[PDB]
Amino acid sequence: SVGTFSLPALPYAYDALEPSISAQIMELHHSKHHQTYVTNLNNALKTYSTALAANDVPSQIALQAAIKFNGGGHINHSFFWENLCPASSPDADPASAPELTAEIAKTWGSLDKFKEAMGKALLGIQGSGWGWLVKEGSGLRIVTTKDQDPVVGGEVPVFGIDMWEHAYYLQYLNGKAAYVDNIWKVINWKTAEQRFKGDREDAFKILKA
Amino acid sequence: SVGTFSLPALPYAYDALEPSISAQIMELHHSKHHQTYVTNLNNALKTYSTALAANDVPSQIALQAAIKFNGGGHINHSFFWENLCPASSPDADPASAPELTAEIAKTWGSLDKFKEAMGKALLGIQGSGWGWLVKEGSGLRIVTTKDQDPVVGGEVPVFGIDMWEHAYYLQYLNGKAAYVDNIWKVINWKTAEQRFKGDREDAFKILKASL
Amino acid sequence: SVGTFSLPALPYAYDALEPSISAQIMELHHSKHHQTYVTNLNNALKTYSTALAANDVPSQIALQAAIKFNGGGHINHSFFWENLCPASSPDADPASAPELTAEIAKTWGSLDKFKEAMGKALLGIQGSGWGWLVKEGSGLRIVTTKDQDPVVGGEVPVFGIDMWEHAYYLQYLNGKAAYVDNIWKVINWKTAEQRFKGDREDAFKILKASL
Amino acid sequence: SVGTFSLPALPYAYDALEPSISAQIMELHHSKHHQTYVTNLNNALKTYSTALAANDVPSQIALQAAIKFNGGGHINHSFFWENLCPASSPDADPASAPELTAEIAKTWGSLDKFKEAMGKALLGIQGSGWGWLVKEGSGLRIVTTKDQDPVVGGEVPVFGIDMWEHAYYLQYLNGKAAYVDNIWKVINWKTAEQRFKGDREDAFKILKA
Ligand SMILES: [Mn+2]
Ligand SMILES: [Mn+2]
Ligand SMILES: [Mn+2]
Ligand SMILES: [Mn+2]
Repeated sequence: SVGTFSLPALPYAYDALEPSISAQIMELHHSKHHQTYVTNLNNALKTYSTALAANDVPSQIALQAAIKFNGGGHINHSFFWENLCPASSPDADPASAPELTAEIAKTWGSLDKFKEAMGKALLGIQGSGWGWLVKEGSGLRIVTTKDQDPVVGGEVPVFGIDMWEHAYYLQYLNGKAAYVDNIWKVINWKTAEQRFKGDREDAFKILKA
Repeated sequence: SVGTFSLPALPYAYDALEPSISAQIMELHHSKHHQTYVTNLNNALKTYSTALAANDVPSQIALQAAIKFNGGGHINHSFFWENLCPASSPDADPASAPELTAEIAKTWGSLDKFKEAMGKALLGIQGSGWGWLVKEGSGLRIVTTKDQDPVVGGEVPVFGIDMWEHAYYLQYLNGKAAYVDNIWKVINWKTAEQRFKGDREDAFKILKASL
Repeated sequence: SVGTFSLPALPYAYDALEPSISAQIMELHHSKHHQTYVTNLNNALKTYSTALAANDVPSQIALQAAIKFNGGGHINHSFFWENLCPASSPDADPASAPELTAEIAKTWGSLDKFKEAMGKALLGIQGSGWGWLVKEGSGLRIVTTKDQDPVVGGEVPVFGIDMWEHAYYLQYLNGKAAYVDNIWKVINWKTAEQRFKGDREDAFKILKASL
Repeated sequence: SVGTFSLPALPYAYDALEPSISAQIMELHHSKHHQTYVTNLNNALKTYSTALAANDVPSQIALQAAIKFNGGGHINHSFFWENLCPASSPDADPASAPELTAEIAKTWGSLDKFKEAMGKALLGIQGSGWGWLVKEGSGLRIVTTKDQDPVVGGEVPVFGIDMWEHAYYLQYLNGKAAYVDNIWKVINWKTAEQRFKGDREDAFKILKA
């Protein structure tokens, strides 16, 4: 059936990411923002089914913005919750991703240099957007996307970090740098390791729900 | 069924727009460039029907560029043939559009002042694109689009001018100014007048000929 | 000398716009966000003076993003403080703009119909951006810009509304609709009336206070 | 002095690239299109000097489009002529670039696979633009730019291919695929080898003229 998406539950409690991410932000980010992206996606898919059947290409093009923005929001946030875990969990330990860290160290020199290069790209985003570590054929790359544009060009997304203001403003105010340093404590490196070992279809299996 | 578009024939012979536009360019623009947009549009639409049925959102988004580029190219060129006619034809006479030219004169002062602003936007396009005169809830307006992006935002397209290099290069070389000055001779004001009094759905009836 | 901008003070106290906009947001928006745009603008302008003197075209192009983002942020926010006033002030009364409201009513039918179209564009902005009412050679128009892109294309900006999340999130959370409905109470119609009768150079005199 | 650029002469004759590129196209591409980019660049730089002195930021932003478009056109075309040579020259032999081809073969598998991946990106450009082989920190990448956007983000440009319609239409008509296959005969691999061995400042030394 067309447009039958639903909001998946979190793999953890709303306060499980504290003190890195407050329980209020996790509640608003998931139950409000992410829910809205899922809802408007279903409506857009149902409206597109009408235009596609009638061969109304002007209406299909006019609907592309709503599908890209809302579909990407559901895609990016579905990835986001999976690659986040409480700091106490062993998944937050970079040692749980031995093959990923080896390629990371070969590319940027070390894990600390990659976190510096990753952090630099996140703080350099002008406006709303995301920062991603992706997998291209042979090596790795740091890429940024604006608003809710997803990584659907062929690359294998390893993990992403939301730099939208709704993700940190209630706790860090304008201090986005403090939000980046603290989010490294809640990065699920086990999820990042698995996605790095699978192909594109494997990473996009989180979309089942 | 989905993606069943075909190339519509021109309203005239390939040499009817000479000396403004050569017969070689008109044939290549129509039989080659426009045909490719029609063909690849059908392919993109058929692949999307699979993705929409399977609820494959990653595949649907990745196809948007192919649909917008090919669908817009088919739309813009389908408009293009309709709003062009030979200079000798009475449809190329601006007197065939009394309500449009009056509204133009109320907006820019006169038709020649409108031709000055329109030509400036066409020559100011950086790269591939189009120039259009549309009708909004405010009046008339000159808008430009990049590559093959169509005017599907709600405005009613009155007439457009293709500024792609494949539309003039074989005859005017890099002299796009000479291509703009001469294309004023073959502007179908009858089509522009008809579109100016109708709505979006009326103007977009030319797309049905492509089935 | 080049890059000598400073943050201009607000025309009121930080709590003068309550209850529409909280005092905490106004202080952060002004003393933190706007200050960063002013500071980083100066840095970008000083680096460009070196590149322009040395005729370093690669370095000049690479700096355009920093100049547009920081310069536009300083421009938009400088406009923002001027066209906002407390709801109790007589400047927030639409009767202080008889020529603007008459032109608005001729365009959208009434002021309330204009408020409906303006609010729709603000809530329809995907990501960070602004909404503006400008004055062209046609009349008035509602335009939106992304991130901190300013309205420097020729139009005369009448008034704008900041739709960045840092402008309302600490008080209205994700409820941007409530932020738009309440901001209508603090719109300085006196500033909008003054800008509506002047030209681009008159409206852009507020930037001189930043020296 | 501000805006004192001039059109550099070609390293070869107008018919030296035949039969790959006709003498008419080389004459129009260089003496007309490229000359226009240089001329409008100088004017834009002189107008910007006025705005920069008066601290007219709105005028500086409004001039960014003319500087990016015209400055990039002079930059891209200055690179283009240098990495082009007659087919008979030994510089058109890929064996004149042993270190570049070794990295090419390590990335895409072989030279023929890179030419296929490069050719695919060139024909996939929607509208006017360029295709480039660039050098990023450790490895190589195929990137495309629209219109006259230059590669000024930090990467080291190795060589580029113009996919603008003014570069091939007078000879290959709409057959851009035939234009891509034939341009491989006139690729100056010696120029590509040197740029790959130097840094960013070395590649942008061609701008001296
Ligand atoms: Mn988010
Ligand atoms: Mn065309
Ligand atoms: Mn703001
Ligand atoms: Mn070129």
